[PDB]
Amino acid sequence: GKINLNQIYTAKEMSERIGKNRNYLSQAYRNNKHEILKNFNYRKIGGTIIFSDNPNNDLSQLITAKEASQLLGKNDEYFAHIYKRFPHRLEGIDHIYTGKTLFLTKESLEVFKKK
DNA sequence: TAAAAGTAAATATGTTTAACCTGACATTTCCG
DNA sequence: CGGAAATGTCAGGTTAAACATATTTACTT
Repeated sequence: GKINLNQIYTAKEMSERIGKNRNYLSQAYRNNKHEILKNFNYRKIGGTIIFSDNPNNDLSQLITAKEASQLLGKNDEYFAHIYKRFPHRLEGIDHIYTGKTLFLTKESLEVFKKK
């Protein structure tokens, strides 16, 4: 449905946000630790596990920049290049850089197509 | 004048892996 | 045509996650 990019974190970020070690939620994810995981919305997208405290955030709306580039017929680094070199071209295009992975949303890819 | 020792699970640490962005540059497309 | 903007190549570097192993906690005997 909808997603608030101000409320999403990597596993490492959310781990330190809840006061645990950098690898806490990754270990919980890998070892199926439901007692920990059940408190969060999470989903591994590309090489990043996205976490949110807000259960109303539909993380399946996130698409990696490489996936978005391919959906437009472009080279794999298409959106990474716009983000890094021509960021005015992303104004009004929801996106979030999380460190290993740059993300757009399904909705903001549609807005970009129209542009 | 309880403590020590054992323990399995939880949590943390160090090291490596794979994602995929970065960065310099090349080439193609747009539009006067 | 011609310059500018858009989009492409690819090695390599930086990152979060994975992995392997150790330490700490919580608890019992």
